Amino acid sequence: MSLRIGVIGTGKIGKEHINRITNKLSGAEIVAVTSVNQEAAQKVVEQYQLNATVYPNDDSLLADENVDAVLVTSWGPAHESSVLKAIKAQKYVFCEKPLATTAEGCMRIVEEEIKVGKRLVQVGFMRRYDSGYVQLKEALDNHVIGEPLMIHCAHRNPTVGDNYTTDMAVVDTLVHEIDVLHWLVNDDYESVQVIYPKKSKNALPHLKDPQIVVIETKGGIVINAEIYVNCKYGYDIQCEIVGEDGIIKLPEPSSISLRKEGRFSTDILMDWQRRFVAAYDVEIQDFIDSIQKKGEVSGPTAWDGYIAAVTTDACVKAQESGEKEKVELKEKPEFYQ
Amino acid sequence: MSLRIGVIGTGKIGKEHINRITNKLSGAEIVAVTSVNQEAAQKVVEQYQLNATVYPNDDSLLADENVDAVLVTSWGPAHESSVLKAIKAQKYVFCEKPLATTAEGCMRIVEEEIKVGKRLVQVGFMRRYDSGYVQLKEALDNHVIGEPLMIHCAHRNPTVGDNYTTDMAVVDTLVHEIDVLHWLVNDDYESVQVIYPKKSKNALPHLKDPQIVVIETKGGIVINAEIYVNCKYGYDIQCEIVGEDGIIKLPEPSSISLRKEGRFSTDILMDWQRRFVAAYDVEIQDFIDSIQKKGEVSGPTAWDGYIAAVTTDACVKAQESGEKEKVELKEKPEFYQ
Amino acid sequence: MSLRIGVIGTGKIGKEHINRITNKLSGAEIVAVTSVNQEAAQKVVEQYQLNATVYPNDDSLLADENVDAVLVTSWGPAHESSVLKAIKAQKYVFCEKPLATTAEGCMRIVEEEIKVGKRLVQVGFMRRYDSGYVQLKEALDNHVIGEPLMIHCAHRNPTVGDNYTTDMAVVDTLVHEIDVLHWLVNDDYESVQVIYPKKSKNALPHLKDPQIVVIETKGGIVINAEIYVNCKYGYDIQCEIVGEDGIIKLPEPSSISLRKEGRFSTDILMDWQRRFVAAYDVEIQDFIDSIQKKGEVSGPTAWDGYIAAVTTDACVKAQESGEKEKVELKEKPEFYQ
Amino acid sequence: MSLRIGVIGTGKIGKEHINRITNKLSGAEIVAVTSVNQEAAQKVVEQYQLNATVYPNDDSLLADENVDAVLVTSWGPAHESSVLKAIKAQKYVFCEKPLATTAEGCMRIVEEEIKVGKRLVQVGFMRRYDSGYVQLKEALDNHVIGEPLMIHCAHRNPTVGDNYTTDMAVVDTLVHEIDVLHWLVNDDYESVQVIYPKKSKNALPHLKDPQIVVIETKGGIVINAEIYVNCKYGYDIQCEIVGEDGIIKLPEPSSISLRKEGRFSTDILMDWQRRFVAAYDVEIQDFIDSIQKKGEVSGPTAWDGYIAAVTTDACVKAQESGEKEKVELKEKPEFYQ
Repeated sequence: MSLRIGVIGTGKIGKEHINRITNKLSGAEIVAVTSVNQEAAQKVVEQYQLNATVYPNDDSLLADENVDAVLVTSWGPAHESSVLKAIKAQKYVFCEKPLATTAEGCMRIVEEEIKVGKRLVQVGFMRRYDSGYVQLKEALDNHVIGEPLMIHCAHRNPTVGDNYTTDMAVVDTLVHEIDVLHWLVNDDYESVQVIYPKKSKNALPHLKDPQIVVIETKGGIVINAEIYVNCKYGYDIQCEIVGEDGIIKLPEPSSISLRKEGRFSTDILMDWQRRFVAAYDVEIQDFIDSIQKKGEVSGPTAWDGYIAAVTTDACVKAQESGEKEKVELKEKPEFYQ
Repeated sequence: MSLRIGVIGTGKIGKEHINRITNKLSGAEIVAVTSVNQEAAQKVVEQYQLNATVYPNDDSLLADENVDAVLVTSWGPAHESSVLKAIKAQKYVFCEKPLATTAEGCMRIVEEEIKVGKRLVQVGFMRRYDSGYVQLKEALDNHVIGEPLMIHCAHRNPTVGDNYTTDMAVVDTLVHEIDVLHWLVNDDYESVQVIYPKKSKNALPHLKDPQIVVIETKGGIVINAEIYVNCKYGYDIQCEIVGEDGIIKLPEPSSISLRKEGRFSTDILMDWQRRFVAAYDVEIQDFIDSIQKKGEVSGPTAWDGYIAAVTTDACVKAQESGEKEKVELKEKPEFYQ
Repeated sequence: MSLRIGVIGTGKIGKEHINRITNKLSGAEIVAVTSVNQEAAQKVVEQYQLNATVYPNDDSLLADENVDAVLVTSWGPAHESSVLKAIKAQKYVFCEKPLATTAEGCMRIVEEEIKVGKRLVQVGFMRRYDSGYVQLKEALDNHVIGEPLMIHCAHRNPTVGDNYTTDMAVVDTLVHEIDVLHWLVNDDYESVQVIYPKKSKNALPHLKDPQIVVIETKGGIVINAEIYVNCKYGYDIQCEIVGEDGIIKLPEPSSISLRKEGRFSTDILMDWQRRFVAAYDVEIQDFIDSIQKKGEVSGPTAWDGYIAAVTTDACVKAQESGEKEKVELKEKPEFYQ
Repeated sequence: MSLRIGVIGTGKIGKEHINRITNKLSGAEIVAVTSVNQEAAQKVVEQYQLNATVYPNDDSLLADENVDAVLVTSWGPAHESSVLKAIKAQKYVFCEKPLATTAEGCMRIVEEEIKVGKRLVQVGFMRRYDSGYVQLKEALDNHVIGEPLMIHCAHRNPTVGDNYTTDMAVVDTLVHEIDVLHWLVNDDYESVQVIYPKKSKNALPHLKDPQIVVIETKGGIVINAEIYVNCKYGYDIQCEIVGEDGIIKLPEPSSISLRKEGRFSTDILMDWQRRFVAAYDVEIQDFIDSIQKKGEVSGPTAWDGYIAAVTTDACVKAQESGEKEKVELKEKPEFYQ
């Protein structure tokens, strides 16, 4: 029968997930919601015609014996608390980024999870479920190119609003590269360095954009990540892995080609939300399927959330200092292997 | 609540659909099955853990007041009969190719449907739901290239078994091109001609392969379709539309690129079943969603099935005669516009 | 020492060749010119600072003991006469298209050449010297794709002037495809059929454009050639050869790529003169080098000119008749093998 | 009449140039040669059938009143001396890399040239004449992408012999990137940093390979250059320039495409000598044409040679130190603007 899901936080992202589970995916139902604004949570229940109980807070929601699993989609700084509560209630949890606002916060979650003795926590890094990244991973695991030596990647966005700050380039943007790369090559980060090219005319005065982030893994892989969030031409994710004997590269999103007015061309997406639409569906379906069939979650773990937190911290530190900063990671427990 | 679906025919294709609806898609449930082999239908119910009643035939299944819609996935020549029965029972029907074995059979269905006064019948031509074809259609509807003048397409397959005959190149293979093209350019076929290049070493002696089929629409669009089912290199669908002012082309299925041993390359699929995996999901979801929200089906119609039957007939006739054969189509009723 | 070259016809094409030999290529010098307009020939001698004698006609030029070889670049219908005279004077001749205005004219030249006992005549079909076509030829000769079965090609041009007529699509345009294809696959044409799609808005009322020409070779290769001289988007040569075990395709002319304003694109040439600029240089250098080192010419022969004349004739006949027309070719002499 | 050329150094590179001028290009003749091995110089004169005087040294060659210009193609450390002598003899000089073994050596040449008051010296950096780089330059000059902010490039080679050392990655290899990039974006280098990924299994123990070189220009452009001379898959030059509003990228060398055995592919060159074959021809023709028409040389200057020497020095220093090193360049004289 259905995985009974409770949703913590019914803003934009919560609603997207509620719609996804209710109208797109298989094997789950939203049976409980809670939001800080009780009125909005009730509106979401009518909007999506749910047979769902509205709770005033996450504690009461998690005490519902008929809730099997929860989605944490609230205000970012509020995530860690709900994730901890869900773990103590021994219920599966899918948490949108971030897992916690600090490495210490991530560690707290890690510790409680290791206690429980099974995987409850899945973090919403959806790139691992994208078909392009799955293909790169399969090629690497089959040794198509030999040992990875270097990674060249770019995260580009047409324009950002006035609220977007320099730190957000790593904390909100490069965080996705940070999660997916160590997964692809199975190696931990060791150091980071940030280099600023001349500033783009497309960037607001307070914002350092573009940026280059150079990351070295413990095994000696060197990653050059370009971040340019005011590139104007489109939203563009590029990733090239250079191995000893060959090179693999992420594909462009599928597009018909056009020959017109002296150009041969394909489309470039303009909206970041459209780049990984398929991956959001697959990641939640995997959450549901893995729980139903295996009794624990797969996909990005609480430890992956910890790695992201420590690495983003080091990047923001390197943004400020201009020197090479250490990424200091605890040893990966056997629990997460 | 759920669209309650009955499945007529529980062979490979039926089971794929039962799995799709039960484990992948949203808003429907299999509540009834029937197969010629009663024992196999019961096995399918256990296999997929369905809360479903097993019926000895389609009449009794269609008389189940709690069946809202049916899938017809039985032996091809058996389709027409079930489709007719479902229409008379005023229940929605998704029918796998073919709709009927003859144009006359398709017309019978058309006539009964026009009576009912609403769209009950959806035919399983899944290409219309493929994202590449959706993009081509959107470009055409927005007049990106002006009037379509010519279409160059290819349907290639690595190898076929000894059962595959010359007629099957049009009846089983080109039928997909036949459905999607008139849809893309909104024009009816008028004539066809078949040309045989020298025979491939990869083809069995009884089989004429490759083949070229030249189709002219009533508006004067000329289509050159290459069929080569023993091409050895892969399964490959290519489609290029040449308009007055530009040219649009279907993309390759997404693949990472590789630089290795003196070649820069991407993958070509080997299995025809994998080419349109996404489209099968989307087509059935559309069947469900369109019924639930609109009270009738969208997607390929009984008339589209009729167009396919008449056109394939003319192609097989041209295969035999070697001359240009007329495609004689009745006028498209307002019902299907 | 230098190949001493005389030029017959000092219009645009002659001047291009005179410049090429004088200022670009190695091992030849223009030592004689003749034109119908004596005044223009003298102007060309000053313009290019030649140490060259001006003759009133081709007879006197060919009687110059210090002329080793000639270029025939006069008015098309005037070519055959000069080519014949040069052969009788046993001097090497490079002839711009056409070799003669009729198949009979080509045969006259063929007969006289076979007498001489060595290759004097090279015809200006420059595609054979284009690096893309050289690569296709090398792949075929090395059996990369097995037996050629089908060829899909296109010859597209942005727009043509009011003087361009329906026959010119084959006589002036497809003539290049006609020469290069039988060379690539080493097979003779057997029949042709012309099909007219709906007429482009970009074409003048007197002109049938676009056109499709279907050609079958004696070995059973089927060629679908699209001609569209008012395609507006660019000048575009496309050629795809489908073999038993694989497919090879001519590359796009080299262009940097651009990501800008939501498109990823490369350039398409607009001018037909630029498509094969390199090939003109290579073809004349080969004329010079082959003579100097081998004492006879290589490259397209008088027989290749004959094949073109017979085939273009059959195409124009098929343009008019609408039926499949025979290409009736004499047996290729051992001389041209 | 012909540019009369003397060649200093008749080894492999000299002979290639002698062949090029004698048998490929227009408007020049080799009229003098000198080599350390007098016997080999005489052999080269017979080999290429030159009407050329053999001199025992460069002084006597440069004193030949009938030598207009010289090629310096001797042992690298011997270049500077001949270049200086040629300048004092006020004769045009094409010098193969390097112009001199030190920045000081380059400056000596610069000083003497500024005296003469006109451009005599052209340095053999052939990339500037490659059609791909010409296109990138044209796009930049026309502001297609706005201000350049970042450059991502790679110089890859299949394998190197045991003589190839770590310093040679910058001195023999990246020197080409070093010359072409400041030319493309019209900005001077300011600092460099070298980063070593884990060592490739394909590299000999004494060799650090691959390498990443990060270069910042004075205007704030950041260049990430990957050097990998044991990449095994091919010889590969990649160059992507990221501007404020768009991105331009160097094309792949032209290749037919192949669909075969489940892959769609194009060729990658294996030999570094073939990558820029066209550019060598064009660069020498430009040397000849520019002298004949303009009375001075164009193309890469003695100052460009100086920039290369200073930058390569800083790179080798950064290879050793592991820190960011300053590129200290004198002010570009008006003479070279």
